[PDB]
Amino acid sequence: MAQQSPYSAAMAEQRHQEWLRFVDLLKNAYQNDLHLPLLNLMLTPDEREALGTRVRIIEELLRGEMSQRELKNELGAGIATITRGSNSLKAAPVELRQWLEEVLL
Amino acid sequence: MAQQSPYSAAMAEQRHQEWLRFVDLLKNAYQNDLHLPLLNLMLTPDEREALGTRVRIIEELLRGEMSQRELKNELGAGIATITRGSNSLKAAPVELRQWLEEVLL
Ligand SMILES: N[C@@H](Cc1c[nH]c2ccccc12)C(=O)O
Ligand SMILES: N[C@@H](Cc1c[nH]c2ccccc12)C(=O)O
Repeated sequence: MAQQSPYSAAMAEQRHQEWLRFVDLLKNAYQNDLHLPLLNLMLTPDEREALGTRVRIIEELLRGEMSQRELKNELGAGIATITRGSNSLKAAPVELRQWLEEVLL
Repeated sequence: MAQQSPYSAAMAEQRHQEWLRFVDLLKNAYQNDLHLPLLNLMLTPDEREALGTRVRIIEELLRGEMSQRELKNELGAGIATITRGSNSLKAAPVELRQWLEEVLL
């Protein structure tokens, strides 16, 4: 039920091997301190700049998404911590509660 | 005499640091076996295929340029080796040369 032509299946295998040979070539380049000249040969100046900005875009997305979780958690905890104090205050004995009211001036 | 605006000089430094941060990020990704997913995040499918084909293009250029040097060298050596044999044959003594002609039947 695969339903794929031998031509398309051979091209997909070709692109897969060509991609795997590049990442392996780049890996050995880092191990030989040749990554910088290889990237200058493999990439255009506009593609190198695009990659540099995309890292910053990922950084701003992660920082933006994490900062929205922190305000979501701090606002929720600020409400959850009030309810914990309310329940604990209801459970306190009268001798403590009435003494707190006398220090409630 | 540099004659460059502070705006352009700051942007060139920004692109340089962004590019250096990417290659450093990719280096640590190879050391952490995270290169394959990082490249899938940083590159589009069309850009990954372009890089895979460019490696093959470099391979065919190097193989093509080297094969042209080998035929250039083999044709030149084939001429240089005939002249060496001609000179060495002129320098040979008569007793050898005349004996070679008697085995020249
Ligand atoms: N004894 C309280 C302590 C506490 C938690 N959150 C609070 C907020 C206000 C006052 C007290 C608390 C408790 O177990 O939950
Ligand atoms: N004695 C010859 C050997 C040699 C080199 N090339 C040759 C070609 C043909 C015959 C002999 C040779 C030399 O020193 O050069």
